[PDB]
Amino acid sequence: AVEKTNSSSSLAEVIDRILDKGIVIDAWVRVSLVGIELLAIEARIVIASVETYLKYAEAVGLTQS
Amino acid sequence: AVEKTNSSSSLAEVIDRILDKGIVIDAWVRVSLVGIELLAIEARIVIASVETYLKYAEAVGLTQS
Amino acid sequence: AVEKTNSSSSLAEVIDRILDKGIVIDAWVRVSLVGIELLAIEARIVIASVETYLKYAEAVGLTQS
Amino acid sequence: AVEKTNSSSSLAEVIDRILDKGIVIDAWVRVSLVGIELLAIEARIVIASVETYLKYAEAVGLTQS
Repeated sequence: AVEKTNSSSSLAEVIDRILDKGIVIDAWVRVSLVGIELLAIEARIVIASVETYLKYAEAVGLTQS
Repeated sequence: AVEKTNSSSSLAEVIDRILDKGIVIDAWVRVSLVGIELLAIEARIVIASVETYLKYAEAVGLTQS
Repeated sequence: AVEKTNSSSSLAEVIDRILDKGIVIDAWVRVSLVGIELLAIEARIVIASVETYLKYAEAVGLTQS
Repeated sequence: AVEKTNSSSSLAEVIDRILDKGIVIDAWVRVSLVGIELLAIEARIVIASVETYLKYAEAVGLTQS
């Protein structure tokens, strides 16, 4: 272990710091007419650590609770 | 760890400071006639930390509460 | 950390100071005839911190209250 | 922090001093005939700090009061 004057390193630390903080993007569009809706699209993309997905699933009920 | 005269660094800190404070943009348009509406569009885009999305979902009821 | 004679910095601080104070623009037009209206358009665009959107939603009733 | 002989600075302070004092422009036209009106247009544009919009909304009743 030798200290470095620069914070540059390999991609392993970049991947770790990307995964630990978690990434999720939600996109949805709703179209309605005269009060009623005729279509509704909704989706999301998730890339995060495995620990938070258990918590997501138990929030939505997949995990035992 | 060596102190630097300039605050410039890699993109990891930029990504972290972007994600922690949270980003959300809401766009919607409503058109009405003689009192009644014939169409209404509404949507939003969210890019933030995973911690605040649990709070959003429990505010809207997805998370267990 | 080295003091600078000029306040110029990167775009991160500009983005932070833009987002913290909040931005919202409201545009609406109403057309009426002989007392009654035949059309009414209203919309707004919001770009602000995530903290104030919970307060907006609870003011309009989306957040639990 | 170094004192300057001139008050010139970046655009951040200009934006802050523009937003804090608040901007609102109201435009409306009313046309009437033999006592009764046949049309009336009214609109306004607002660009100000988020704090005063809560006060506007509670004045018009949107905010809880």
